[PDB]
Amino acid sequence: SHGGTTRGILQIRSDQQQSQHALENFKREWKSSLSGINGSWQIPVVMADDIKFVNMTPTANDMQFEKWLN
Amino acid sequence: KGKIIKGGKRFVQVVDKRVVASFTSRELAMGIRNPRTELSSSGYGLSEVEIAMKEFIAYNNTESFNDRFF
Amino acid sequence: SLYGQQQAYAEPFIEMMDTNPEFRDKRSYMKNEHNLHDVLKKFGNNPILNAIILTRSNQVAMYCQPARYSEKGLGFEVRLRDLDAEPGRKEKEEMKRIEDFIVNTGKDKDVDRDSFQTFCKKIVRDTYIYDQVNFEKVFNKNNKTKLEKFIAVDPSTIFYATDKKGKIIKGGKRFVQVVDKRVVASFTSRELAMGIRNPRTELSSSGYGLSEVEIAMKEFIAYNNTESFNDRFFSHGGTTRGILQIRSDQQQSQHALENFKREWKSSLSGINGSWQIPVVMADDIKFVNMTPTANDMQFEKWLNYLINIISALYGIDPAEIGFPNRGGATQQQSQNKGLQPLLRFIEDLVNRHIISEYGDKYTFQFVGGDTKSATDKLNILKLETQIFKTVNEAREEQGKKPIEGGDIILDASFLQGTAQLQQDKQYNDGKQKERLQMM
Repeated sequence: SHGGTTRGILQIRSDQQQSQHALENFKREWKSSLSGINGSWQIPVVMADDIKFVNMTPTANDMQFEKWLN
Repeated sequence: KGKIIKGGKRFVQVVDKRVVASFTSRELAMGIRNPRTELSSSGYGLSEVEIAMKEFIAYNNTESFNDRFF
Repeated sequence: SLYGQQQAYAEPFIEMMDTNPEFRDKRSYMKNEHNLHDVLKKFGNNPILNAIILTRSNQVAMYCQPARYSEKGLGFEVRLRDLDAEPGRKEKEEMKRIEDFIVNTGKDKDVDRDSFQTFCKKIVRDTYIYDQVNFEKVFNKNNKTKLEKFIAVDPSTIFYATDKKGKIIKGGKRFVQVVDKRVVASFTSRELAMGIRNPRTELSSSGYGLSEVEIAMKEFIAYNNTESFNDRFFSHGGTTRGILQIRSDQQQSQHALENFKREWKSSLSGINGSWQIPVVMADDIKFVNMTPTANDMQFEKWLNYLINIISALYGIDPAEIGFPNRGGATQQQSQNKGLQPLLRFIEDLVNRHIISEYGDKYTFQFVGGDTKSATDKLNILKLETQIFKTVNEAREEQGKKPIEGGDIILDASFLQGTAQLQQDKQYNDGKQKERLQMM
C-alpha cells in the first residue's frame, strides 16, 4: 500500500547527464523491444563506458516477523 | 414494457443478434446451478470461468513465458 | 434435420462459404483452420501419444473374448435385456450364434477379415486420436433386412453430408466419404455408424467431437522442441569442454602446431599414457571453461509438467508411461476413471448399432475384472440377511426360484425362536384334544 517496492537502480556513467528527450527516446526503445511478454527473453545492448545495477531489496521477499505474530 | 414474461412463450433463441424462435416454459427447460438473488443478474447463473478469468489469463501468459525460451 | 424435427436451431444458420456444398467440413475450435484432421495426423506419430494408445489398446485386448469360452469370467457376454427373465434353448442358441458372429465379425469365418480384438484396437486409436469412430455395415443383398458383415472405416475421410441448401440431411444417405477432396461414396445411417466420445453443443462444431490432441497441440509442440533442444547438444555442436590458451609474442606456424599435436597424441592420447603429465615452458597458460563441470538433462520439471497435464487430459495415470506424478503417490482408482468409461462407450456403441439388427430383447456387455465390487455387493447382502432379508426373498430378488425350507432369516437364535414357538404352539394346540374330550 506504500512505496519501497523497487528492485534496484540501473546506473549508467556518462560525462554529461543525458537530456530528458534522449532518456524519453531511450524509454520508448526499451518499451518497444522488451516490455511485456512480447520480447520478454530478448537481451538489449548498450555501449556506455560503465554500467552498474545496485540492489535496494533482496532477491526474494516474504512476510516479516512471522514468529512474533505466532 | 421490458419486463420478463411468465405466461406463454418465455425463452427465446438468438443467433447473430437476430431472434429466430421462442419457446413455452414446458417446451424448454432452464437449469441454473449457481443462482444469485441480486437484481443485476436477473436470475442468470454465475459461471466459475468469469470468477477465474484473471487466473486463467495469468496461467496462459505464464505458459507462454515458459515456452518462449524455445 | 441434424437430430430430427425440432423447433430450435442446433446447426449454423449461415453456412461456411469456402466449404463444398456437398458436405459440411470439420474445423478447429477457434475456426483458425478449416482443415483439422490433416494436422492431427502429424501428431498421430508422437511417442507419448502412441504410448498411451498402445497401453490402452493392450488393456482393452484382454477383455475382447467371449465369457462362456473362457475358463475365468473375464470377457464379454450377450444376455436377455431383463436379468430376471428366464433363458431358453432357442434364445440360448441365438445368443451363442450372435456371440460367434461378433467374434468373427461376420456370418462366416474369414481369415482375411478382422477379429474383434483388432477391431477394438483400431477403435481405441481412432477414439483417442480423432475422437471420431466409424464402421461400415454390409447388409445381405438377397435380404436388405439382415446383416452379413461389419468392418471399420477411417474417420478422417468421412464427413456429414448436406442438401442443396447446405443443411445436414436426415433421410436417406447421410454420411459421405471423401478422398483427395473428391466425393467417392455415401452411406445410409444404418449402413454406417458414427461414434462421438467428446460431443459439444455449440453450433460451430456442428456435432463433430473435440479431440484432446487439438487441446494439447501447444503442449505437444513444446515437448517436441524441448526434446530437440536436449538432443541437439549431441546431434549439433557446442560439446567443447574448454580452450587451452598459450601466450606467445608470435602465433606459432601451423607446421609447429601440427608437430605439437603429433607429440601430444603420441604421448597422451587414449588409454595409452592416460595418466601422464605433459610439460610446457611457455610464458603463461590458461584454460577457460566453456561448459560446466558435469552436464545433464535440462528442463526436466518442464517435461514432467507437460506430460502430466497431457496425461490428465486423457485420464491416464502418468506413472504408467514412466513419469512421476507431480502430486499424490510420489491403481484401481486410476483404472476406474481411465478404462471403464472407454469400455462402456464401446459397449453402448456396439450394442445400439449391432444388436438393434437382431432384436430389442438382447444386449451386449463386458464382464470380469471387478471382483472387489462384487465382493462388496455380496457383503451388503450377507450383512442384510442377518436381520432383514429372508433367504427366499433374496433368491427371488436376484432372478432365482425359492428353495423349500421356509423363508428363514439366517441367525442361529432366530431359528430357535421359531422352533420354540412351534414346539410350544403344538403343545398348546394339543390341548384342543382335551377340549374335545370333555364333549
